[PDB]
Amino acid sequence: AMAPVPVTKLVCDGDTYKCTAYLDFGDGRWVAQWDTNVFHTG
Amino acid sequence: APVPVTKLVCDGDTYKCTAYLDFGDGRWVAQWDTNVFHTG
Amino acid sequence: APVPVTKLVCDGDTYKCTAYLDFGDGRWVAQWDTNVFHTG
Ligand SMILES: CC(=O)N[C@@H]1[C@@H](O)[C@H](O[C@@H]2O[C@H](CO)[C@@H](O[C@@H]3O[C@H](CO[C@H]4O[C@H](CO)[C@@H](O)[C@H](O)[C@@H]4O[C@@H]4O[C@H](CO)[C@@H](O)[C@H](O)[C@H]4NC(C)=O)[C@@H](O)[C@H](O)[C@@H]3O)[C@H](O)[C@H]2NC(C)=O)[C@@H](CO[C@@H]2O[C@@H](C)[C@@H](O)[C@@H](O)[C@@H]2O)O[C@H]1N=[N+]=[N-]
Ligand SMILES: CCCCCC(=O)CC(=O)O
Repeated sequence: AMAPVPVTKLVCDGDTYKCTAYLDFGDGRWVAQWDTNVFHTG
Repeated sequence: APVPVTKLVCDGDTYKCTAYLDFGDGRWVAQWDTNVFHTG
Repeated sequence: APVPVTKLVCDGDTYKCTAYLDFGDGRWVAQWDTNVFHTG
């Protein structure tokens, strides 16, 4: 299965509550993006 | 309980990300639904 | 606003992944629900 492609770089955003995974595919501008919780620990 | 992710992949046909875990035989994964799209 | 990840872990007891973020005092995380399982 060649469909799953590596993630080049993972970032997350506490304003939008999303993480964005840049993908090793095509022109470089495809991303995976999902909803996340974000909070300060301790 | 939390274990390191050794590798992360995402799939634009199934719309999932799969994280390979550093645990046991090396064949455990975490997997979640994701959006996938082209930016710009 | 998107910041880098310094460590990525997942947990098969709590069914979450956690990404420690490079921001502020260093204690901020992103955390989301995931499936976890052994393949094979
Ligand atoms: C002999 C031995 O030590 N064996 C080890 C195993 O015990 C261990 O497996 C984990 O074991 C614990 C019990 O000790 C399990 O915890 C229980 O889980 C049940 C079921 O949980 C599901 O359903 C409940 C209620 O409906 C939900 O709240 C849960 O989230 C979960 O449901 C899942 O939720 C996700 C996220 O939303 C969904 O994607 C998913 O589809 C959904 N699944 C289903 C079927 O609905 C719960 O009722 C009990 O109260 C209790 O919490 C735990 O489930 C089980 N984990 C797994 C992944 O099977 C394994 C794995 O070890 C763990 O994961 C590793 C990656 C690592 O992080 C390790 O540190 C963790 O402890 O290891 C065995 N030994 N080995 N190898
Ligand atoms: C922690 C590794 C367990 C590996 C699972 C096996 O199938 C046994 C081996 O070949 O060693």
